Amino acid sequence: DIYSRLLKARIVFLVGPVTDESANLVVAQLLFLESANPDKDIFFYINSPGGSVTAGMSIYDTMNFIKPDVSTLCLGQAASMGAFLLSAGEKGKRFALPNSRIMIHQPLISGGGQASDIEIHARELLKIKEKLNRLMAKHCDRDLADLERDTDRDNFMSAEEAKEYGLIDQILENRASL
Amino acid sequence: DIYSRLLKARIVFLVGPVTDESANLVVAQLLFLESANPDKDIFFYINSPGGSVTAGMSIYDTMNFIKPDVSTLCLGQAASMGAFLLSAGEKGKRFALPNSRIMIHQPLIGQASDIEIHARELLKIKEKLNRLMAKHCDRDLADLERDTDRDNFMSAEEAKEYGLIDQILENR
Amino acid sequence: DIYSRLLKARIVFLVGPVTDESANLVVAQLLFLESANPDKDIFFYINSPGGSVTAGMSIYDTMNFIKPDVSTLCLGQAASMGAFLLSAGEKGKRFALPNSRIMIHQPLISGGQASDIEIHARELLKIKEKLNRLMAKHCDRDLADLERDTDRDNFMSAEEAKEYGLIDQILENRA
Amino acid sequence: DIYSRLLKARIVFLVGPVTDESANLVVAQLLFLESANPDKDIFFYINSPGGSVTAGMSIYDTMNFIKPDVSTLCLGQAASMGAFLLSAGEKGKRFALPNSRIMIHQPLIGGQASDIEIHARELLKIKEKLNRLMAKHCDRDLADLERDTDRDNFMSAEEAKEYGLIDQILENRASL
Amino acid sequence: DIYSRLLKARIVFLVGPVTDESANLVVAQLLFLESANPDKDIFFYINSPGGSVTAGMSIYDTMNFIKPDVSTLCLGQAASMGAFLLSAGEKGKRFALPNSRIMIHQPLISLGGQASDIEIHARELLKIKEKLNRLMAKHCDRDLADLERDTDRDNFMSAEEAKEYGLIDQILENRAS
Amino acid sequence: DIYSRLLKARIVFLVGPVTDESANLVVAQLLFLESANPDKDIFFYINSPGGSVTAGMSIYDTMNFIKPDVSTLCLGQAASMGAFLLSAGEKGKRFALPNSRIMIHQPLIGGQASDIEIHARELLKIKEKLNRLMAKHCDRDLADLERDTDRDNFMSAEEAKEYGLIDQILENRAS
Amino acid sequence: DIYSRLLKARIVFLVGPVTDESANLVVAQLLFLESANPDKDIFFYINSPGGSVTAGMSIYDTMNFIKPDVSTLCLGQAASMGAFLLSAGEKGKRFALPNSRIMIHQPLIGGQASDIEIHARELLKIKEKLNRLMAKHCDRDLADLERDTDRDNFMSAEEAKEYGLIDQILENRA
Amino acid sequence: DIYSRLLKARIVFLVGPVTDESANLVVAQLLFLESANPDKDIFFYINSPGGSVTAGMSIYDTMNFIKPDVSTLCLGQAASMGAFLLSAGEKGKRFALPNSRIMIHQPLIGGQASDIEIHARELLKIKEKLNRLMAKHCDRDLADLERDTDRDNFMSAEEAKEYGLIDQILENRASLRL
Amino acid sequence: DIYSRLLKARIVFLVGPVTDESANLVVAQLLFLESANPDKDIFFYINSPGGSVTAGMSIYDTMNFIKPDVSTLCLGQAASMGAFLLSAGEKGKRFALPNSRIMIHQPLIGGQASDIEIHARELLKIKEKLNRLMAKHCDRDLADLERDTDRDNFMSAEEAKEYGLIDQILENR
Amino acid sequence: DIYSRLLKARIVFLVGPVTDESANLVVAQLLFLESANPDKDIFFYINSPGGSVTAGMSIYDTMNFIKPDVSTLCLGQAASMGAFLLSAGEKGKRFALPNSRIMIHQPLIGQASDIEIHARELLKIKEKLNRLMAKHCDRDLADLERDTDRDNFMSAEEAKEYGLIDQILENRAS
Amino acid sequence: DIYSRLLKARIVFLVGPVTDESANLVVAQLLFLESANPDKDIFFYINSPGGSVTAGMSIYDTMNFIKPDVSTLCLGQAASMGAFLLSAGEKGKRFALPNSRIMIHQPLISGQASDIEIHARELLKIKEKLNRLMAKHCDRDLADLERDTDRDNFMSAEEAKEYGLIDQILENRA
Repeated sequence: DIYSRLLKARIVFLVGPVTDESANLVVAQLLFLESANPDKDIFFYINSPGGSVTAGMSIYDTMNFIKPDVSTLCLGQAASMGAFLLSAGEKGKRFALPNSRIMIHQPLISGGGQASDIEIHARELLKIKEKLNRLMAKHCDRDLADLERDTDRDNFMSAEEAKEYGLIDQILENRASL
Repeated sequence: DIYSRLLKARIVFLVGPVTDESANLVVAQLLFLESANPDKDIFFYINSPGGSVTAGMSIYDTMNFIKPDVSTLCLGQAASMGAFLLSAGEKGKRFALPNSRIMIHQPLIGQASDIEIHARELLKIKEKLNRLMAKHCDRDLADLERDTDRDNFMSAEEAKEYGLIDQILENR
Repeated sequence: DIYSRLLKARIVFLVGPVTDESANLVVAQLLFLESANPDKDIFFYINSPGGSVTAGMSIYDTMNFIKPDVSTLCLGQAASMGAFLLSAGEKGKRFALPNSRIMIHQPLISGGQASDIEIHARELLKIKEKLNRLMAKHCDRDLADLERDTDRDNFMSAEEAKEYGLIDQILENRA
Repeated sequence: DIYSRLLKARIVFLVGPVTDESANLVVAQLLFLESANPDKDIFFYINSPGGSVTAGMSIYDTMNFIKPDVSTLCLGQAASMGAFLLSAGEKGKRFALPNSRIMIHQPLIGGQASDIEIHARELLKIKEKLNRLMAKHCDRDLADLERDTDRDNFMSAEEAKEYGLIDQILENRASL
Repeated sequence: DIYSRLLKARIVFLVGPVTDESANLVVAQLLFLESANPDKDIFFYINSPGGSVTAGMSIYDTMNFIKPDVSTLCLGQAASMGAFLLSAGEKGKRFALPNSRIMIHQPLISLGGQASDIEIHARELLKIKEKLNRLMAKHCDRDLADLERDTDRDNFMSAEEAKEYGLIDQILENRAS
Repeated sequence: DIYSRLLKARIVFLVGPVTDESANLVVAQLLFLESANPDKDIFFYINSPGGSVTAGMSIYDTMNFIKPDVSTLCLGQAASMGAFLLSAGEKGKRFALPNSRIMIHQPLIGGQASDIEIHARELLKIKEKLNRLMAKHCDRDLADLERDTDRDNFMSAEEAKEYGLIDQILENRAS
Repeated sequence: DIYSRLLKARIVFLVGPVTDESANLVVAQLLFLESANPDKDIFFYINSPGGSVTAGMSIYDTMNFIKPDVSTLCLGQAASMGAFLLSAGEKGKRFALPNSRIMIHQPLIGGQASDIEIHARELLKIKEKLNRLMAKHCDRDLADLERDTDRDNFMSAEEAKEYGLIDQILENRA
Repeated sequence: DIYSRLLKARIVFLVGPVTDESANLVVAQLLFLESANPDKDIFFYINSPGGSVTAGMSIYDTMNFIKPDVSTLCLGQAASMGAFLLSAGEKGKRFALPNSRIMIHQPLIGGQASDIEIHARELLKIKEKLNRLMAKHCDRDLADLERDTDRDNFMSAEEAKEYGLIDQILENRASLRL
Repeated sequence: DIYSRLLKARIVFLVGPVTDESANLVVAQLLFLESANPDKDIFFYINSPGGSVTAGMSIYDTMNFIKPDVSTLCLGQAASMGAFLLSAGEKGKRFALPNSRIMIHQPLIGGQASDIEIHARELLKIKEKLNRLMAKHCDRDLADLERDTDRDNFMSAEEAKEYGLIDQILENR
Repeated sequence: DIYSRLLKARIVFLVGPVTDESANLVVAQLLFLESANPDKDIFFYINSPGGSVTAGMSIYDTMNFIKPDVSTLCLGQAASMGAFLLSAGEKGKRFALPNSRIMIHQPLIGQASDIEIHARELLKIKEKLNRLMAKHCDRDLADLERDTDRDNFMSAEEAKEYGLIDQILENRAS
Repeated sequence: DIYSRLLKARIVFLVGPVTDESANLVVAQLLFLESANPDKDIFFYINSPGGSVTAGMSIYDTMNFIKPDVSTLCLGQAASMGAFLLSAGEKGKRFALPNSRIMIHQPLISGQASDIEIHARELLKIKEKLNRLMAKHCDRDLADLERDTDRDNFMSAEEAKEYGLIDQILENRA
């Protein structure tokens, strides 16, 4: 099948929503490629609207844990945890295609309990919000305060804007673009 | 109809869940009875599992606002906002029938910013209800915080000993 | 309407499941009839499979609170809280029609954290104990008899309910 | 309304399924008519497929309890508890219209085996009780009713008369 | 019925969501009471989470159009268009009960069509947002910029906070003004 | 009831979607008020998002048919057929409250191509007819209405006045 | 209520789909008004998209059966059985308001082939019968109605007048 | 299977709605064929009503990024993003079959006004970007594309050719001109 | 699998509704068979009630585009786009089995009037275009096809032959 | 397939809710790896919100039953039975990635007699899990009772200090 | 796949509800393993809440019918027919893991009176039959099983051992 053939070239895809099962499949491929050759770059192609924060963190920590550089490429879009993961590729090896789009924003829950429980989960959500802003600020070499303002609502960026923001390093128009 | 007739004896019922529409109907009857005679007691009979906090507050503030004493009587049960309203009747005129049951507990139910705002509001409500309940029961705020952390069921006697009602009525 | 006319004769009906709304309507009629005449019997006719325990208690406590004797009559059936209320009429004035049926049983839930489940399980067992004690009182029987006889659904004919102490007499006609 | 007006003439209807609400409404009318005049017949018109056994018993016991004779008339059909109630009218005053139909049959309906045992035994008690009462209504042997209610047993007006379930078939008021 | 009786005392209720139906019923009562006596105050009691903006405006404009002063009273809550209408009562006659709650916020849609259509409706929504902030600023005697800042997200106020904000005039515990 | 009472004052309401049922109820009130007094104005209060075109036309033609002037007042909103009817009140007696909103637009909604052709042809006839009638109501060029109804066109009270859709904005009874 | 009040003026409404219950309510009012005064016109106001053919026929036959002239008025629309009933008012007393719309068309709708044959024939009989009656109402040739009802045929008030379906368009009380 | 065999002839299909999954499968095949032979044309056959704009952009940017010319062929229809991708094939190698149909139009689709403003502006950015890119593909004025995409614009194969959207109509294996 | 085996004999099936997926699978097989041997006939067997017009056109244009003659055979039925495709086989090589049935008819299917106008015009163009192409396939007058497709027009195999839609009825070989 | 490949490196995954089916698949892999080589560590990677208590116990008892050390690694999250299983890896070989999250809490969700029986059983489970967790964390039973009364979220460092894991791994260091 | 491989070690799993199809799959594996080697033990691992009584009996009778000893192991839980099957393994070779749970209880289900009588009788026959067979499995009195299955009876591994339902609790190999 085509995706197994591209895995031979060290290409891993994240396509569609980030779930436990789609994130772990990425984690598995990353571990596989490291085992096959710990000294060669991995190319992580991302076309995703985001999804589960903890599922994305499992990918994130695996990216940082393995020895190979994980280069990231945004095709189509990288939004929310998708953009987080894109910004997390090896600095200098984070790319987007020219008509890609990036979007960043604060955490978002959809859809209970006693006030005590709501307090506990609201505090956890705000911890997540602060943690993601600090990590994103480091990825972008920007101030924490910049990320806090810029993620208050949905923030759409062109490839060029994401580059200028520090989220990616280079826009690739073709192979000559390097 | 039977409820209109009992209204002429100054009996008002809260039965079932407290909603905007059931609470306002109570408010309307309270205002009506005050207008009919501002110097005679009102008998507020409560058999309710609770419901909307803001709807209950509309009843609560109306009870305290009008001139007549509002005497409360728990029949069947008064739980959550139901128990709050029972505890809010004119002190000395808060009653339960012998096999009534009372239950008190803490409040129960977008972007992180919005969740923070609503979580804060919910905790304000929790603290406000504990402070008002402590006043109703002549108890320490810390007692109510302790005793509403989870569902706290009380017999009529336990509610009396707690300060939530004044006396248990077997018969007249 | 027919039920308002029978209310003139001091007849109150409980028909179908006991809910907050159906129980409070009974409570309202009981209070109304007491106000109309506190010295005349009320006839509480019961054809019910039961329902909410707290709703039934509101009827129960009102029955005991008002000054008129509340006579009870089982027609069709009085099951669960229905049978509880039947057994609660003024002793000597609790009746059933000859082909009525009675059924008694322990509490039954149709529908959180372990801590919360513990709290509600303890409340349910309190209710179970309380209903058995009150029923034993109504039937002039031992608490232990009611515990054993309500462990599962216990169906009684009119004649068995009389012998149990749940009702006083079976009425076949107006004699 | 038309039904209140016919109640003036001491006509009570049971139409459609017997439920707690429909049965109690009949009970209420029976008690009302007895109070209005305890010495005049009541005419109980039945077009019903049956329904709840306990709800039907509440009607049945009320019919036997009040002072007035309750005359029964089957129009359209009287099936199951409907036929039971028809057969229960004052003997000599149980009628059907010529194209009425009657049907009788045995009772027709989860948890632990213990509970299923309890409810199965109650259902069989009901079955035997209804057969005993029906046999008395029809002046027939218990064993005849057991035999004849094992499955759905449809009867014409003539067959119900010959069975003992009704007394007469009325084509117009001149029959009696 | 009880509400008709209270209408004779010139009490009008808004309870629950503001819809075309519920708003017009209020409008009808306001017009009725003005006709019955154009020189006596009307008491508009509000326990509402809000609802349709255009339906609320029909109430609002009627309140300002009729001759009687419309006094407002918040019981339970007045949120969104509910709070707008509360703030719109005759200045000096806007009240809340002590445990009432007020909430204000910017408009909220729960959009389909062509980009051109989405542009048209997004503009209209932003017009509504500015219009409500300017009217609210006038009701509260506050700067437009204060209302813009304070309605960006859900802003819950106690009765005392609503009084200090300028949204109501007094808190009534019992009749002692 | 309150609406019957306001009908004595010759006030008729259109609230919510225009349907056959809601439109005919308006028609009935208009005919009733004309019969009661053919020489006194009728006050038609409109808070509506629109609805059925044929149902609105039944109101429209009745407004023009009866002897009384029908004055219109927009409260809350008058959109689509709602705005059409508002614009159709007796010229000089068409009003809006200050925060009312008006919206106008072109018509908005299966089988064989032949049938789709027939119904598409009818819809375009309706579109022209409404633009021609609206242009007459607003004393504007047909071409202005064609251009201005191509997509949803929201107007404040003052914009609707300038457009010719209403005559005056009423803040209170001064004005 | 308002409709009872207008019934005193001999105004009867058909609004919305023609069903057994809405048609019989019209029939009842027609019989009532005839009993109240058999010598005064009845004004039958029609705003309807059509509906059940047999329900419409019950109205139709009642219109022709009672002594009073039944004048018809189309407001909003009269489509299908609605237009049939409009065309059926007393000739000379069939009206439409200026922006009314009329639409006419042929009839529009499981088992064994034998049963499908039976019901298909009945439907074609109905189609034939309605075209014949409509042609009489409009003083037109049967063949014109067959041609003109093959698909949905929308008419303005003026087109319905030239077609023969109504007699006069009323703008006002002048 | 048949599609794998046609892939060895360098034929890639886009059939039905453009989704993240269907677009990425195309991207994968394009990358595969480039790897197999970077100097041979790819034949991208399109029968699609359109779909996700970001998913289509991932295909678009990949088409422009790889070394091989991507020739496009419209069979059945190419509507919306389908027509965008058709118009994006290597100029001179964009084809349609004689009874193909093309349709172009502007983009087509909850929360606080602030959020609705953000997403409305992003949608209008997309609308302008697609009109600019389409104008470039068709060698036409931006103002022509704005005018011609305001509502659904259906084109026959010859109309699409005259518009500049395709280069030639192929009736058979003859048909090709310079 | 059986269909792959029959593909070796150059047999392609269209069965059931014509969709983008089912039409493109046919297109793919046609291209495959042309590549395997551009000089041998293809046998296109059709049992279909029709479906998407644009999906059918993709098959149609591919049939005309490839070198091999595409012979068509109607088994069971060829209705709407199914009958269109049957009529489109290489003239002289369009067949039906004796109890096959053919049906032809005109095209059969929300928003602003402007949009409804646009789509109604497109639908009538399609109707026009299909009648013209069908008239050519059948060597008949455009006006005949307009009249004969106004409503559902069912044909036996011999009626379809007489109409010009197929060339011969095959009882056996 | 990729997971079979990683199994050859002795990596077993628990991803998503713990069910009978997902737990037994883990049990099967554990038994398989023990059979393949009883003397080599197994690496149990956990990204799970929890699930069935009895299903988790089947994994737990299998972890303790087989001869190989089962090393655990939390990636993404280990909540409820997920955190229980993480805390149950061979002491000294329990790891989390730096942005992992852990959450622990008490257990979560007929006739009165039956409700009593099941409430009993649930409280037994609650005490048993607190006892076992206290052992895993080398903490007092009373600490676990206090700390699981409501949802208790921990960072990787908090879980380490709590005793739930041994080391946080940033990378292929140590 | 992993389960086929474990089958080669003579391990058979029952996981989740006992249905006709899950029970027959077990029966098939038992017959297969007997054919492969009739003289070697089979290891039947059970993590099940129970299910169909007749489906469980098909497993039960197959266990007793084949020549190999069927050793049973409870992991996670063995409830109702699950516990029945666990108790049915070769005496001396019935095991549970330390945190396994067992539950036993009487039968539980979720027409005309005649038919209800017939099925109620059959259900009570099943109830007595299961109590007799269970009493034999546990070497206990019939009257003990009747008393102890009246309502849901949860047992720890040690309680199940003391009851006679299993022979040994296995931590690791012990």
